[PDB]
Amino acid sequence: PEPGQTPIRGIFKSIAKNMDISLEIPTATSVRDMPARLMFENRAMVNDQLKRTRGGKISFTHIIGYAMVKAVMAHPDMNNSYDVIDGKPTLIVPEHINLGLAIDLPQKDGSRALVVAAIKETEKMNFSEFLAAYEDIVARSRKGKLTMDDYQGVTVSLTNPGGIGTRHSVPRLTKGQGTIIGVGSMDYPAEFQGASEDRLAELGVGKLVTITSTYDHRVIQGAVSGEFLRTMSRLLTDDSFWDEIFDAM
Amino acid sequence: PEPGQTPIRGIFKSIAKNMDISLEIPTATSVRDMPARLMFENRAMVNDQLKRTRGGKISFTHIIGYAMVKAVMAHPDMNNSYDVIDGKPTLIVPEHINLGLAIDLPQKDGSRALVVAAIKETEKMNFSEFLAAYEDIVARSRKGKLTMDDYQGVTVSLTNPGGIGTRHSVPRLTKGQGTIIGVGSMDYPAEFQGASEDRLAELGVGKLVTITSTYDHRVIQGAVSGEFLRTMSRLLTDDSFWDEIFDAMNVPYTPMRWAQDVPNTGVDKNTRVMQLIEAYRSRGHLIADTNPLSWVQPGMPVPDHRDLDIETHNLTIWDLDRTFNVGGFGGKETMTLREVLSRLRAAYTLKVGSEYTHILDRDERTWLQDRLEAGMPKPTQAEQKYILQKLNAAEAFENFLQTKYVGQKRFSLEGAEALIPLMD
Ligand SMILES: CC(C)(COP(=O)(O)OP(=O)(O)OC[C@H]1O[C@@H](n2cnc3c(N)ncnc32)[C@H](O)[C@@H]1OP(=O)(O)O)[C@@H](O)C(=O)NCCC(=O)NCCSC(=O)CCC(=O)O
Ligand SMILES: CC(C)(COP(=O)(O)OP(=O)(O)OC[C@H]1O[C@@H](n2cnc3c(N)ncnc32)[C@H](O)[C@@H]1OP(=O)(O)O)[C@@H](O)C(=O)NCCC(=O)NCCSC(=O)CCC(=O)O
Repeated sequence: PEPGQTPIRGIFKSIAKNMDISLEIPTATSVRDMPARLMFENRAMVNDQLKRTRGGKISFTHIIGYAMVKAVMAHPDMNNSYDVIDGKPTLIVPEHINLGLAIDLPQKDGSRALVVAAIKETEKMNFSEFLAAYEDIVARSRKGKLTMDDYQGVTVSLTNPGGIGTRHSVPRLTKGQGTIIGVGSMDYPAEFQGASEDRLAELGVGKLVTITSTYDHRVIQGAVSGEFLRTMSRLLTDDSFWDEIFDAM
Repeated sequence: PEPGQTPIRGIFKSIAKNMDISLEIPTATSVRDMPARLMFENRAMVNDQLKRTRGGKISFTHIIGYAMVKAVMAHPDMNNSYDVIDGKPTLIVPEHINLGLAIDLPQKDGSRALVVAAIKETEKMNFSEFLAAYEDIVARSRKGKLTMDDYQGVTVSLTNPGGIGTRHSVPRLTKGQGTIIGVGSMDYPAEFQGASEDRLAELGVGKLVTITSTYDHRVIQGAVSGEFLRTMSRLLTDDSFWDEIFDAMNVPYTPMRWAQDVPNTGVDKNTRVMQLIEAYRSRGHLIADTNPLSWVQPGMPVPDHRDLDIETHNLTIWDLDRTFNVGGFGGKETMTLREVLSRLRAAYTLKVGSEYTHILDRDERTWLQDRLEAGMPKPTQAEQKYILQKLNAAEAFENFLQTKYVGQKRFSLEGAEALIPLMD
């Protein structure tokens, strides 16, 4: 690359500014690893049904995203944020659960940028509605028909560095939000990446997913964040949770 | 310890100040666990070559350090830093990749301090150059002859808390840098630390290393950091990466190849092992270190010697520690594949290459086989000195004629002086 000093401008300047503002948020992180076997099996069944129907195709982020929404409803404290109004610390309780998706956008110029588009009012959706709303945001982001309203009102964020193969991450929390959830790689642990399928199948080793919760510690306690991740882990292996998805699809 | 309040001064004061400055950097961390089996195997081979050469000894930090440099070249964004020039946010793109090593220095006073010494211009080095530059910095740091220039110009840092046994860490990023890479413990997971080697070998559990990337989020995106770690993971198990290192360190054997364990189905592995033994006894000479020159004649057809690779016999690295019946090979009924390979290589691929399996008489073949596999007996010092005298006489005679009769044909033996001790 060509050395030298180039001023930061455009979307990148706004990103840099927001990261500087985020320094004023005291954050803590909870990390939990969850079995992913049942997620692999049941997603395959759903995709098989969609194939015969000639519909679409769900991803792991759809399932985890929906499970996350359910877990926030079970633990509403995770949706709260902090602010200083009139010079007093205030606990903001949002009216809806607006799920922010971290969407990586490799631009045609060459550089890549990350944006957080909101899926609004997720607390009043089923899986079918959630999937439609999810795909709408993603579809528009690629073609680049996102309005300013799409970027506003985010109450909780979801990021998926696990696609690249990152085991887990400790992301930054943006101002005006309570927590951000990171989804790690859904793969065998590194110590099993050389083992044969026969030996793994014999022993009964399953794939895992690591989920992180980075939250504002001024308004969210560590126990609440822990219980939130526990709920998510339970949902992903719950009969009722998967029955709901199967009925919807 | 003695209670009280003591002002911080010296190097410790500068460290404390720098850590306070680092609070203004919004950092995020990516964590990735990588298989370390191939790193253990191939490092052993390199160190074995250095032992015979009587050279040095490479470490895991050398390999990971070099792989990290390669990964930064593949992802240059990781080398960029942030600064405010004239009151405007600026993206600084450095001209070189200066790798900072976190060196722990237990001082003679009693206290220990950490310093970050720079290896400069790593983007224009091979492994040999990198290793030399690495060792130079480390050597000088211990004796304490580091100049001020060594501490300046760091663009990216590498820290290794894994030596102590820390699984992974979330370190702090210093101002003027884009990212810092942390290397965790290269060991079995805690859940396997009580398991027997037999059960681990049977299942095919490998050691892992956890690498972290802590980066300035203002200039480096999470996707870039993720892809950086992915590249590092690929390099550490890449054939090309290890071929480059082997060539630099002059290792004659083919590196062990990353491959999945194979089931003991069809042809038994005991069969395969004894086929490997016959392969080496028959064709081991094809890869023997018999040529004094590193020379291959262009236009001479290179024979195929795939029969000497364990892959050809449907064996893998995961079979190395498994025991097989070798039917009296090496005067033992049972042996590990590792030991079988060691004995075969020692007998057939070192300085003596033998062709005897073509001999039809079994007593002849056995006589030769027993002596070749027993190996050369260690000569006495008197015998060694006698060999030197003969070598000296051979060379000195040739050199004397060259001096006294420069323009006279003699057909010198120079380059083949070992003929004289051979005939003797
Ligand atoms: C909009 C989304 C979220 C949509 O993604 P989706 O998962 O729905 O689809 P996709 O990525 O196209 O999926 C492609 C394939 O990857 C698989 N896949 C997806 N997530 C996975 C995971 N965690 N583990 C394993 N496999 C995964 C899918 O099943 C699919 O497999 P099949 O082909 O079999 O279907 C996309 O843009 C995305 O993935 N963005 C990544 C977010 C990102 O870049 N974040 C920056 C990190 S910022 C951060 O965390 C800071 C800290 C740090 O990490 O450093
Ligand atoms: C200059 C270096 C880096 C050179 O180290 P090298 O690895 O080249 O050699 P060495 O340490 O002498 O190696 C001794 C033995 O340990 C092994 N070894 C080295 N690193 C290893 C690892 N990650 N896992 C397992 N084994 C390891 C070597 O193979 C070798 O085994 P053999 O004998 O079989 O060859 C040295 O000073 C060092 O190791 N420093 C430690 C770095 C440090 O203190 N960082 C501060 C953490 S600050 C930080 O991270 C903040 C966050 C936090 O951790 O809390």
